[PDB]
Amino acid sequence: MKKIAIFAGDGIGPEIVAAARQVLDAVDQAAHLGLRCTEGLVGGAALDASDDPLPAASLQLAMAADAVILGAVGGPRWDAYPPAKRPEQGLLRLRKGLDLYANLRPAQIFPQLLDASPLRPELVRDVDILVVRELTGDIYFGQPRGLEVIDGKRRGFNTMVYDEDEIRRIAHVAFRAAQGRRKQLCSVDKANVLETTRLWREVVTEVARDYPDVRLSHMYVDNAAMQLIRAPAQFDVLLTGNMFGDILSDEASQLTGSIGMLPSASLGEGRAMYEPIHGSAPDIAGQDKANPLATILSVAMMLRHSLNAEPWAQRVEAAVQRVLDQGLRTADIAAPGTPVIGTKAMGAAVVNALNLK
Amino acid sequence: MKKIAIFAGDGIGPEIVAAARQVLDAVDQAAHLGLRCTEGLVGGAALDASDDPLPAASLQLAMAADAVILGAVGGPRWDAYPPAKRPEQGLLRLRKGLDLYANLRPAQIFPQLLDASPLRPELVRDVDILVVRELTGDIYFGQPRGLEVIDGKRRGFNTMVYDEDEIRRIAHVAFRAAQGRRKQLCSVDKANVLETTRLWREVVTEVARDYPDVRLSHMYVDNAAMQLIRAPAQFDVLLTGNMFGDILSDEASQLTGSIGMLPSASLGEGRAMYEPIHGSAPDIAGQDKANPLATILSVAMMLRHSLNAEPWAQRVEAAVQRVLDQGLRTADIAAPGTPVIGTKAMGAAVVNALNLK
Ligand SMILES: CC(C)[C@H](C(=O)O)[C@@H](O)C(=O)O
Ligand SMILES: CC(C)[C@H](C(=O)O)[C@@H](O)C(=O)O
Ligand SMILES: [Mg+2]
Ligand SMILES: [Mg+2]
Repeated sequence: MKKIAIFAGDGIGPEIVAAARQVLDAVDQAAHLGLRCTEGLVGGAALDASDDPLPAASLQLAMAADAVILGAVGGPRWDAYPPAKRPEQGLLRLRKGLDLYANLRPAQIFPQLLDASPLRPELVRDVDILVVRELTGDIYFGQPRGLEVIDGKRRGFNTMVYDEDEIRRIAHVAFRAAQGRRKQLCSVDKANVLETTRLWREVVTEVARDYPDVRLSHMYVDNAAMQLIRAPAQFDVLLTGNMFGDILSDEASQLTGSIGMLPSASLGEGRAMYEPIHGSAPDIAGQDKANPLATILSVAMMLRHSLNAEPWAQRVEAAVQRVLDQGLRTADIAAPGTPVIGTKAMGAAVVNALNLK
Repeated sequence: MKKIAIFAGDGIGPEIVAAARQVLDAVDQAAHLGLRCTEGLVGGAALDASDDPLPAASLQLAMAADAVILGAVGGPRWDAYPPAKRPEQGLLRLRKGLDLYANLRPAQIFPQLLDASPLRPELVRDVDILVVRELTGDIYFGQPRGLEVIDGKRRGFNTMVYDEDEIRRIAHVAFRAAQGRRKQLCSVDKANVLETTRLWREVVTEVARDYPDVRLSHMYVDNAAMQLIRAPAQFDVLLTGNMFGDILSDEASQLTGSIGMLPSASLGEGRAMYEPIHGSAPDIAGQDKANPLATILSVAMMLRHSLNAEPWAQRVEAAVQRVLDQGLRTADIAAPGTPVIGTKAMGAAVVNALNLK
């Protein structure tokens, strides 16, 4: 029996999770996984009920689970709150608390959604990239950090740090991912300015000896920002830190064109959290407009990386393709004047497209 | 009388500065500017001569000058050199030595060079962005930093840091730049995760009160990486830090399509350095192939920002446009099967296109 902790969150979080839960419950019944799901509050929903973005109870729930599903966190409703109590702090505490250091963000375009891409057609025709971003270390969690007043002058500071063990584990994930893809890994750094990232380059080069079958390349983060646009098809697996991964992942996501179709996995030792990478989009919250396909595709990642159900992870991914083939579109992926369906209907549509006996 | 310190550097640097020199000399003579130019060593050229990327002599020449011109620094030739002596250290030490805190990198696309752009023509057609990047602070120059061993494990660290004065001065340049443009300023940070960048947002918000004519908006760095390609025309002046500015400016450069056309200005109090932003292109170094136009346009920025020769800055800029209308193209900006001219010829073409006598 597998325990799944659910943290819908803020904005469109609740509705996109409900839609994806339809699909999840469907696969569970068909496959007989015997999953037990529990719901906990996170982000702004948690602040509203407990004045804390990740209550202790919510944290223990996640710790006690095998897989974690999160909808979204964030919204201007909580700006009046202190920085340490902001909605995304709960997300950061989940990642850090569960030590989910391997963030996997696959970037590819659905053939029926190619026109949504900002780049010229011929460039992004075959963009299939996997950003493997380190999630629990770096400047994000480095100490010391903070704001201070030195001689009447405000000074802000943050510490970027990584030790050889943190770099080695994320590298193994990226190298193993490359082997199961096109055998190409690009480690991104700023080794000629930032010493932390030079150690990053050195340790990845050492681990590269363990994967003679993969072609390793190093690239500076600024140059990588140009290459993603200039020739995206050159990338297979892109490895980088927390900070650089945050930026380059969003860049990779935009060039696919449809952010509401992009899933993600955050893996650690014996745990994992799955969430869409599109945010809480507050302005459409509760309007049944949100695209749940990214959350649904994240469930497919969970079936694969956490529930030992590859055949079913594929069937979920196939149903999503099927829904698109049959012309079903949510507002974000539909052309002007073209028919559009809501969050609820899109969920029930994938369940049907599952062609369950 | 004004002094100009010239540092050609490595790779294509010597040839692109010579072409640019043809233009500077043509303008100096015609305008009667009375400029005193001196040449120094920087980067690998300085290493080969002094085993130091920025010898004390080079620093004093630059410190004595009114304006500095730099071609390019870097190359695999100096990989055998210790991290502290790599060619790029000379560049950083110049920016820091002369306290050139305001980096200006205008991202515009030339009408006849629109086909080089990677974005869908309708998006890029009207791109007119100016990236104002803080150049002397941030994690780039933050202390402490280094590589150590704790309990037998390697640890890499760097310090990101900014005080209110550092932010106030770069904010002023950006707000002022925006006034003379579309009066729209976008400040990029990661205020929800990094405290240094939250102070950045706060101080910028403070200085914004001095510029009621310019509209200020804040955006997270990851979102900016998306917004640049999704809808580049939304940006006028984009203000951000050293590291973020490093990544975002390169992304903005790529969407214009032709990196060989982009100029830059690093301004400080009474000092200024001008360099292109394409790198040393070691592979074509010394083949008279390099596009000298970015450097020429950098000289144009110098006429405007240092030599107080705005009308002559415009004429150089007008001459570069004329050359393109004439259909003159170096390899990098030439369509396949189109006539291609060398570095030297392209420089002469601009001087001729100045229509002097
Ligand atoms: C919301 C924020 C704290 C988070 C991050 O910076 O990692 C987000 O931008 C992401 O990439 O998932
Ligand atoms: C070479 C490097 C130190 C420098 C920087 O990172 O600022 C360069 O990439 C640039 O953009 O001028
Ligand atoms: Mg992000
Ligand atoms: Mg750069």
